[PDB]
Amino acid sequence: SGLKKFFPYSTNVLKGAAADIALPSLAGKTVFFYFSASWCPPCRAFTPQLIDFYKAHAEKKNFEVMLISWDESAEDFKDYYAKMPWLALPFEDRKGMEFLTTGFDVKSIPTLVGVEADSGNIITTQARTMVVKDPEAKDFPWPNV
Repeated sequence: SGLKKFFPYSTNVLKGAAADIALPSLAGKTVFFYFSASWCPPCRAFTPQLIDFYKAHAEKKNFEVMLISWDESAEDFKDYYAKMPWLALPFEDRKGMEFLTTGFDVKSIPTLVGVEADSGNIITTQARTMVVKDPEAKDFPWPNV
């Protein structure tokens, strides 16, 4: 399978400032979709915790993080994504955001969902607590069950 079926309306995703990447580039990794917005307090407090985790272990643990934004505007998205070091579904792809939001039944943010890029399978919807609870990534990527 793969990551393709998560993105019905996007081909490339952002990798910072203004570039865009292909899904095959995530081959062999775990990919976290990170549902977040700058208007949400706990999101503003968790983002820095997840950046800390990503710096400590993204390379060793072989994973990538993709921002799936619930921000209210193109400008909010930019300012918030600006601070993050990983990927993002492009803000224009609002319907894409809705497809994963309903797909994983995310009802509140922040939420971080772990998926295997090569099979496309889901690891867990509860990585938000795990980044905090297992900062040393001893049980990463925390198969849900």
